[PDB]
Amino acid sequence: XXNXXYX
Amino acid sequence: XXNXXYX
Ligand SMILES: *[C@@H]1O[C@H](CO)[C@@H](O)[C@H](O)[C@H]1O[C@@H]1O[C@@H](C)[C@H](O)[C@@H](O)[C@H]1O
Ligand SMILES: *[C@@H]1O[C@H](CO)[C@@H](O)[C@H](O)[C@H]1O[C@@H]1O[C@@H](C)[C@H](O)[C@@H](O)[C@H]1O
Ligand SMILES: *[C@H]1C[C@](C)(N)[C@@H](O)[C@H](C)O1
Ligand SMILES: *[C@H]1C[C@](C)(N)[C@@H](O)[C@H](C)O1
Repeated sequence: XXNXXYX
Repeated sequence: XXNXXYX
């Protein structure tokens, strides 16, 4: 909820 | 590249 990724 | 972030 306000960070990025991709997981 | 090919990863994401944000730093
Ligand atoms: C992710 O955030 C970046 C930087 O602000 C933005 O340029 C991208 O368009 C954004 O990606 C989209 O939204 C995310 C949630 C989806 O997983 C991705 O596939 C893309 O639609
Ligand atoms: C990824 O994030 C950068 C940096 O902020 C932004 O300038 C790019 O436009 C962003 O890439 C897009 O969104 C991702 C999720 C897609 O895989 C990529 O093809 C591109 O559309
Ligand atoms: C985001 C990019 C990635 C780490 N290369 C991919 O494996 C993941 C599913 O999406
Ligand atoms: C990506 C999002 C973030 C972690 N909130 C921000 O601090 C960074 C500069 O960009």
